Amino acid sequence: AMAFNLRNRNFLKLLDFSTKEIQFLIDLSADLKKAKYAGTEQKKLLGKNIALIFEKASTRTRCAFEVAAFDQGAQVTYIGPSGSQIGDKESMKDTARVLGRMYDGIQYRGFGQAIVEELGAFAGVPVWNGLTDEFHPTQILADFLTMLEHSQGKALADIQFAYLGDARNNVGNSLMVGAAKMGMDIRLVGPQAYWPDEELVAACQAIAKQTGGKITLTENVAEGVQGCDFLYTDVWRVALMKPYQVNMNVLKQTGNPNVKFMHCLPAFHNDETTIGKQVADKFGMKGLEVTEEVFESEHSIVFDEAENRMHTIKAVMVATLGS
Amino acid sequence: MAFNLRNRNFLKLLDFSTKEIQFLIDLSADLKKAKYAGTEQKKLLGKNIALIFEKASTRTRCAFEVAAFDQGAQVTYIGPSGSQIGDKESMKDTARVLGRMYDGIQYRGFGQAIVEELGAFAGVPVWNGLTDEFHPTQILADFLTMLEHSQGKALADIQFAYLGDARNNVGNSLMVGAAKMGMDIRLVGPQAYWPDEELVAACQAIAKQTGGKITLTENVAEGVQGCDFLYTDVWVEAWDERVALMKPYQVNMNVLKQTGNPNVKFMHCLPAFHNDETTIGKQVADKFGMKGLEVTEEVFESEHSIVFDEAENRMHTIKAVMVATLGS
Amino acid sequence: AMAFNLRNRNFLKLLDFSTKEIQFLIDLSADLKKAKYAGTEQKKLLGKNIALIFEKASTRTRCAFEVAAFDQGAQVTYIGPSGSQIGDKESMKDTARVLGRMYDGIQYRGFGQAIVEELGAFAGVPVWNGLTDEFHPTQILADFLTMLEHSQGKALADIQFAYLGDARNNVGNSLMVGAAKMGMDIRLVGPQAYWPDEELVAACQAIAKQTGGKITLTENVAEGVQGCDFLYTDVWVWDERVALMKPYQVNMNVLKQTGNPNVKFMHCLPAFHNDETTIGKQVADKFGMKGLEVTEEVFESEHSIVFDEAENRMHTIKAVMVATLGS
Ligand SMILES: [Cl-]
Ligand SMILES: [Cl-]
Ligand SMILES: [Cl-]
Ligand SMILES: [Cl-]
Ligand SMILES: [Cl-]
Repeated sequence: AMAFNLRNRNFLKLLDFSTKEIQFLIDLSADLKKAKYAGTEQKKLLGKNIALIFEKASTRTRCAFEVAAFDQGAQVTYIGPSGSQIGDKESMKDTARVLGRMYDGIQYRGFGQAIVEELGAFAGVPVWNGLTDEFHPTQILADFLTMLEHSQGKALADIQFAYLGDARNNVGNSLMVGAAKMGMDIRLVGPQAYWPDEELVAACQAIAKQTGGKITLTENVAEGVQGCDFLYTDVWRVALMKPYQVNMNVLKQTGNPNVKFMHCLPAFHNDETTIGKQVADKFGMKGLEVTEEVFESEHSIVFDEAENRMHTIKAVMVATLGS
Repeated sequence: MAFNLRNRNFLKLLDFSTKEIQFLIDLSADLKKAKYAGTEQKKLLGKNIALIFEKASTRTRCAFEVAAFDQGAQVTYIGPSGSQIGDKESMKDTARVLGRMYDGIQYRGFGQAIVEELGAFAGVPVWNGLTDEFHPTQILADFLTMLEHSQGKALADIQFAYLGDARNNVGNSLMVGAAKMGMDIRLVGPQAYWPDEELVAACQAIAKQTGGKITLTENVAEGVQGCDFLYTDVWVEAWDERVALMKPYQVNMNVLKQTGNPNVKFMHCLPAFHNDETTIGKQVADKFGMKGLEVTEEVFESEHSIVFDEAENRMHTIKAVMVATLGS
Repeated sequence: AMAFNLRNRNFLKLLDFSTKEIQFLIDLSADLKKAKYAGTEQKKLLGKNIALIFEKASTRTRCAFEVAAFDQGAQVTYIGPSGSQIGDKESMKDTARVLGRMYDGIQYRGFGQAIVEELGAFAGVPVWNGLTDEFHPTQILADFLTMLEHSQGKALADIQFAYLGDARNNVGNSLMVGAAKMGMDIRLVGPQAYWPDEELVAACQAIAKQTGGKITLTENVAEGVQGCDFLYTDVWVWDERVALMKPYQVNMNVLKQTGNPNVKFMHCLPAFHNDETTIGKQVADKFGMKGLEVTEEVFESEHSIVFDEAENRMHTIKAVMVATLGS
């Protein structure tokens, strides 16, 4: 069973999982989502206590862990940012061992991947990465569940998508790893200086060879987006990035009437954010990486994607800790 | 009535009919009794609630948490963050995301327009734990408290005075509530600190229909004469002018005597500056030779004071809001 | 199997309890630990709501309270450090009376013992001290359970232990009070300026005289540790303090000076035992040392019981809550 192989695993990065393991998590996320909506959800974390360590705040990721935990019968302790990071006055080795004695599972959101890998080695319970500098694996699981729901029977391995703008960061990295694992066709469309780290690219190309996937890095929007089922962006220099804004024209360049728009959030798409009025003045634009028109269109699936953060985090905890 | 309230927001008392408000108060009394008898039935089992506090209030937060726990719900407390909603992300976007994950949302914060936006976009019940303009949960607690302490009198038969600075959420809400419930309210304070003139006019129109009365006066003796309840709240180097302006409106034993009512009771939303057991309270009182500000220790700790029953009733009335709107 | 109970009592400091009452909290902690591990735990705080007030942050104490409560069926509101300290905008008497109307029990961690005593006088519900300037009673219950688990049939009154370094603080104070109450032999081993408050020492000597306990204060390590079942230390911090405290480092040589093959090492945590912390490494490096109050070799040895001791924070807080609020 992929189920037996996932028990007691940490969830630190998608590089640590096989194609089939990732597909299992996504399929479990879909089952849990269906069960919650039907009122038939079976609690598999009943009596479990979970610690949520946020060295950097993220309300979106925190809420997704909390609600998943509550729904599954667990209780949570939220430990927010504090000015004294782990490793300042107490080693991560020591912190991990103490937390592991008290809690049944631990989430960690913070800085370097090295820190969460250390937590994962010493806690003695499942550790789950809610974001590090290098990777954002729970986001990409949500993104993949969302693509499946909006791609009308197409499997991941059949899907083409482009990520626009600054790809040299956790969400870029993870999207590229995920695409390679699952056999997808991913284009990273942005200035060459902001493509992902070349060593990660090479590792992903090798994975993609095994899966039938494709990774294209390009400065050319028209060629990057052509034929895409999804277009994805994130916040991101302005003069440099402006050509990569997702507007209706980019949508039209895909040549695909069913193209959908994704964004991990939060997004600068208008004047209503405080930055929005500033920059609509400061560079004469209404919205940055995406326009209000695209964000609020029927092409936009950003809020289904946000909701799926909870279902996919729930699957991670249920697969690894669930009883 | 119960069916009318299902899935509604609780944003301000202006959004509710007389009978709905009476229903929420009666429910609060039932839930209080059930809790004390150990017969409380959980109606929020399995529900998840988000508590957004853009400005911290431990009192309101604890009332919401305890009410939720007692009813079988779970809570996520999201406290002040240095970035107010609308900085990195619009309230429209924040609402739509929270609304996908939670079953109910409390908001405590700044302008009424913000909570109204949250209430428009969330798609689940949104409850106002305080905004600049209104504090509706406090006033439900207050009205329950009055009914418990008025010996069979109905709200429509009650007379009360609010002393001091009325130009704020609690004053606004007390005036709306009184009008909706047909009560006789006196706002007693400097004219500059009466409630907004447009709201007053709106409340006069409501009061005309309900049999209520709204009197605004600078005259303490005339304002408090015949009252069943006297209500105040805090007024405040920067505060000297406000203390001198408000000092005539201090609730002391003499004001109680001016009611002519042996049974008069004293209410305060808290926290209160009634002695020198706070840093700010002692400082400012000392600066004027006072002991206690808006109310005296003698009144606050007397048998006439019901402030702690009133504070407790915060929880029972928040519980009723959540049960009526989200309960099943 | 007791004649008394602690129902509706506060837990403010060990001085407030008799020898038998302390023993009962320790025995209950053990039973609760056993039940959790066996999956037979019965929830005695079902339906109870607890407020956790931290004026000063302690993730370790907070997590212990939260897990204990969850395991027992209770729910919790964590009120962290916030810029409004109690007594700023509102008196403690007023805060206490409001919290006591809403919650079934209240933990307080903060500043002076006087504050928590006032809370405990006015709340009308049980109040538990998670740490004040003067006392750390929950830590010492965990320490005593840990000692009993690792001492091979010996009762507290038969145990001898030494606390090394800076004893003039809550943990030193509580260890001394507890040792006195339970009839133990405690040695406080450190520079004389950092022995516990002289009035408390006198009070503890009077208690010890009634229980068969012994309290020894000494600057001499070899004499202080000789025969000890346990060696305990805590962080002592900085140049003047380090030179002063350095002779009291727990290293393998101090373990050897006990003459006891079964000696165990305890530390309330966190500990500066190596260079895997920013603060620990900077300070140790400027002074040429790998670890401060204890060495890596001791801390990671089979003599070290610090992670059992950390786990036992939870079991013992659970006992305090069950005993005083449990239904
Ligand atoms: Cl995120
Ligand atoms: Cl990843
Ligand atoms: Cl209102
Ligand atoms: Cl309030
Ligand atoms: Cl103590």
